[PDB]
Amino acid sequence: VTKPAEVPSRIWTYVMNADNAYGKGGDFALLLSAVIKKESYFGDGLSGSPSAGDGLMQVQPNTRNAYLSQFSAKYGHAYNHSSEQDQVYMGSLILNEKIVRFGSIYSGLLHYNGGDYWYPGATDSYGRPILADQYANTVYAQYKSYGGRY
Ligand SMILES: CC(=O)N[C@@H]1[C@@H](O)[C@H](O[C@@H]2O[C@H](CO)[C@@H](O)[C@H](O)[C@H]2NC(C)=O)[C@@H](CO)O[C@H]1O
Ligand SMILES: CC(=O)N[C@@H]1[C@@H](O)[C@H](O[C@@H]2O[C@H](CO)[C@@H](O)[C@H](O)[C@H]2NC(C)=O)[C@@H](CO)O[C@H]1O
Repeated sequence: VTKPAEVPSRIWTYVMNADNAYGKGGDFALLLSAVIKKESYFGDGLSGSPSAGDGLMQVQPNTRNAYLSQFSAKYGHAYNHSSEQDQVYMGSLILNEKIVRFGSIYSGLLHYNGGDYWYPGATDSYGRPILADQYANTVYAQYKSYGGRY
């Protein structure tokens, strides 16, 4: 498992630390890279969007709020939204939780993006349509393009 050429150095460190926290041997870091690419384009695709303030993994305010105590338990410090490493840790925690609970990567991605109760036509906290199925397909492909085994 090596860094994909297109993934910026700073991002790779973030996702690799997150991977170490879950004991995933570099593979989760590949999945998180794909997630971050889609969500924020490594931080270059944030401006212009109403969800810009939501950071690298685009975790929505009410979702961040829901997982605050769990984040602190997992990582030993309070979630700091100004920290990019924390943004990645928070996104990783939520994504891991969906994958473990729903039983697969594809489904974890789908429900990461749409919530547990996503249906076609459902909108986000900004009123934008959530295309959770398409999100999952393209992010799963990218994870595989990066060399993801599972
Ligand atoms: C066609 C395509 O891949 N377009 C990308 C946009 O989807 C993308 O926006 C992000 O999309 C996610 C759903 O796929 C949203 O959860 C997320 O909020 C949204 N990010 C922002 C900042 O609005 C943009 C930005 O990364 O990149 C396009 O390539
Ligand atoms: C990564 C991210 O932030 N995804 C968002 C989903 O969490 C989110 O779903 C809603 O999350 C709330 C807090 O966890 C829940 O109270 C609520 O049940 C849940 N809604 C559904 C339909 O599952 C969605 C929609 O708000 O936005 C995503 O971007």
